[PDB]
Amino acid sequence: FKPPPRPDFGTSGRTIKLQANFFEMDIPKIDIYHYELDIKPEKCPRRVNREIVEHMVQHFKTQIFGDRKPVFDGRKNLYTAMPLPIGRDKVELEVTLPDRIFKVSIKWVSCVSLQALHDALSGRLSVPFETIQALDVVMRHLPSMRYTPVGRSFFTASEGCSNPLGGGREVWFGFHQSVRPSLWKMMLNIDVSATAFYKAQPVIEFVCEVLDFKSIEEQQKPLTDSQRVKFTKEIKGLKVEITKRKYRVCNVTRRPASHQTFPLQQESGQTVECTVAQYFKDRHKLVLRYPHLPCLQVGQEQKHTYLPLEVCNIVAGQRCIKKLTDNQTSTMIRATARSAPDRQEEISKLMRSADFNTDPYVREFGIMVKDEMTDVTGRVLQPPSILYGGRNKAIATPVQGVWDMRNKQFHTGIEIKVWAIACFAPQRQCTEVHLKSFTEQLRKISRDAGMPIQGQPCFCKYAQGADSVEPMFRHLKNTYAGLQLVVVILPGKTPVYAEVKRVGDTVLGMATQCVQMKNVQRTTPQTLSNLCLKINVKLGGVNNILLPQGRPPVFQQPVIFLGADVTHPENGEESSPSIAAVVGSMDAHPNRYCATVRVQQHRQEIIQDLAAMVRELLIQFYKSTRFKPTRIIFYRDGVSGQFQQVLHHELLAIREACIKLEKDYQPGITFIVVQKRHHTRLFCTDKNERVGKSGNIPAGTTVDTKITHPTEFDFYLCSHAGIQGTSRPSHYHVLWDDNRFSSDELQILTYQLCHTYVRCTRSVSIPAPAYYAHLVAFRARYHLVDKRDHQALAKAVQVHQDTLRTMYFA
RNA sequence: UGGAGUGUUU
Ligand SMILES: [Mg+2]
Repeated sequence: FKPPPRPDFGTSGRTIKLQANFFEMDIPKIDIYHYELDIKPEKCPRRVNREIVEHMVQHFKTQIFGDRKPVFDGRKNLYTAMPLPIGRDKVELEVTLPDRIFKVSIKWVSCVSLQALHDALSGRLSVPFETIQALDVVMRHLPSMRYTPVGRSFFTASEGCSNPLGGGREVWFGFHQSVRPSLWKMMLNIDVSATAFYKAQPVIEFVCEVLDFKSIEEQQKPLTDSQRVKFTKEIKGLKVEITKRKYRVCNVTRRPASHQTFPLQQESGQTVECTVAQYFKDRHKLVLRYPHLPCLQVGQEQKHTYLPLEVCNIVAGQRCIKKLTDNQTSTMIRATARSAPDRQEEISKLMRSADFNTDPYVREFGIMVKDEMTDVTGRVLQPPSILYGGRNKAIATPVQGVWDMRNKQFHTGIEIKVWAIACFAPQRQCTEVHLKSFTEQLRKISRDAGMPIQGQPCFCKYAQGADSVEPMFRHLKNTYAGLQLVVVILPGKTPVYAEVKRVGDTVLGMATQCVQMKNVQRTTPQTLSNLCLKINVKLGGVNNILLPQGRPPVFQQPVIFLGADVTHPENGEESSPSIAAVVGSMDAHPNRYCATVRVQQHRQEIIQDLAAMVRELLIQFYKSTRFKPTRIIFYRDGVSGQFQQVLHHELLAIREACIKLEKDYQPGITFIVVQKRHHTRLFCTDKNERVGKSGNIPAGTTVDTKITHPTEFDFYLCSHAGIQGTSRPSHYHVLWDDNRFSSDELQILTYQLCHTYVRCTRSVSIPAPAYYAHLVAFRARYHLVDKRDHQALAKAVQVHQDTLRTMYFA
């Protein structure tokens, strides 16, 4: 239950010079002093806690603190660069915030030794977190009051004009900051950042932007049920201010303000029902302009605190955690994507303006931050060859993380003779003209790809509505012999997609392939090729395999590769559960992957039923190959902070699945966490190594020195080619390894596994198993109908046994 | 839903 040490340093691949957004920190020798701060009441937010501690330090300057500049992490912890004149006992005093007052006790609580961290960085020892957290607090104290903190990032509306996304949302620009340990030194990781916030505006205007109103006067009428529930879902949980006191919106009343009532006790003591409108006429002398609109129920969901919309504004600086519309993300993408050189410059600018060496609290603790990016030597791993089949078994060589299928044919292409078309797009748009020509050009590329689709579609008729899918599909399977695949047309976003997969994947076992209307009216060879990549594996074929003799040693004895991830409800609602997914390789290529899915507790990241899921996959492996794996390689999607709560349940769960399968069956387990959500960015030092318009590092770039863990087994690997914006290099952390991998073999194996993703002829940013796991879980979300007990939910995500033996999630 | 990659006190 302890991460293994780094076994060695990789030597494979050609070196290139890199720079990381990790800035060396010169940490003094001292023993800083940590004091505990309890604040009555303990409920107010960190922001208030900071101003409480701020004015306290000025109020008790000559009394307690002196010429010092302590740092405060919000919450209950305060630090100083030399002892405070309180010794050890618990002092108590009073804080008056510009009227309310707060009580604060300050008692010394042990002493954080910085010289001890030095030793842990110089090989000896693990690393103590209490000293890393102490440093983090020091570096964050000033930004915490100077800007709006969000996790480990800092944001502000310091102009930048306004970047709207619509629907009462806008993009703010800030920066991430974190203190990270490495070999022989501490690192300050700095990166530019951007996230969506709610526009601070009158709620009235917020209602307009959410339902597309040029102005509120558009609706002289009350809201319909759809508008009210759409508006409710948008404002639920947001904070508002009165026209200042702020509340939290827990609901939107059904009745308008002119009729919504609350109990009001009269001077006599008898309670009478009073309307929100009347109360605001009598108590505040304000005649509501929009009495036909609903009210905002705030505070406790029973205090009957109702506020008219026209006397409320959205509070400034609320991160939008709800899901963004497709159009909103595109605008965010286009507005935040920067090429590697641009982003590198933006980070340099951040360093200049930040001016850490002149921050009073930072220099109070004697810390220096090198203004230049750390120099790092990376290694560009050689890519694997991709063995194709057909006539001449062409061998593709990835170039810059990319290859094509030209003059190449699938390894095991499938001959598809009988098939159908189910067009839900209006004929007058997708006329019979488009259908045929689409099929014709779709047979040409199919022939060229080694997946010949002979003959014409045995059946091709129109349809409309999500209710016509179940019966039509029933008619399809029972009526056509050897029906392999059903192509479906869709006119943009439609709930018919869910029913098509929910039916094709679960209630029957017929592979389906959906395609948007526009991709049929205007065919394209490369779009058709990518489409053929998917159906070939959906029907059991093998698009390609790694060049077998190019594989690393691990493939000697039988081995199974697993990927695991948990998808959560897209946004805030606890009536829908989280979905766990685990996939496993079923051959030695490795190409085919069998999937397992589990519905579990809402927003639970731990895979609760992992033991059973691994059991399933081990059995399916044995049936597919007649072998029992001697090694289990487990690629687990990144985790918050919870490594050991993940390493404890999930590692034991995997081991429990081997020994409940068969006493004395003990395969070596390798547990690797794969993380994309970090702010480590690598840049080419030499202009000549830049790749593409975005000038990113090349696919295969690997780093396991200088910026990696001082003792444990972790490394970065940018397996993919950056198309738009700056590449995110995947981080891999080996939590457990019974198999005693070398650095090189593990990095190469990880890299090669990124070349087995069947949906594209490119190296992907994470190994295929971890990627498939995400596709499975996401596919389980479409198994969810409205047009909910645990057993009923878990039954919907159960896949038809015929489709199970394929990669239906592709 | 061709695909990858780029940002996340009423
Ligand atoms: Mg995940």
